[PDB]
Amino acid sequence: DWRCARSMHEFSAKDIDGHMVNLDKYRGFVCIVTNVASQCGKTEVNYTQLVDLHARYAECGLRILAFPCNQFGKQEPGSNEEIKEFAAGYNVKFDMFSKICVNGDDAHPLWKWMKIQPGILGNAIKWNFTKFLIDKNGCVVKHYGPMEEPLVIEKDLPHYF
Ligand SMILES: *CC(=O)NCc1cccs1
Repeated sequence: DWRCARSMHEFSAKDIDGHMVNLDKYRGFVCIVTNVASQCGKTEVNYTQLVDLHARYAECGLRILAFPCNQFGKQEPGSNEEIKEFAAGYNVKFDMFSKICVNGDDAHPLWKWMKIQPGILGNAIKWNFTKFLIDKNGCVVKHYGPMEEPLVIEKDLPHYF
């Protein structure tokens, strides 16, 4: 199963409108995969800067996959519809997915896989707005914790475009 995967492209997820998406559609694209929340203290900085990154690098093949998750201080308590409306107010044009879990046996297998990409202890997602940078082949090449503002990622992007 997911432990054996070598690429994000092997997985699928429900977009925020409810339709299944084969993530192999991102082959050739450089992706930021992040878990988002609407009522976190860092909601405003992350949404705005992810929208800014997307506005400036999407034409180059930057893509952003945002997975809502209510596991961190219960700061994504709303429905998939309320979340999609919330993101529209920040002018989000990147890809929103249906709410998931990122930690636990019920976690989306994509997230189970990303968390073990190069010890067994301590890989749990720690708060809202963890960011994984995925290369064009679907490999995890960097992890930025919830303290890293998305614009920190900008200087690493050239190495993978
Ligand atoms: C936006 C864009 O595509 N710029 C040219 C590229 C340089 C490296 C990969 S794409």
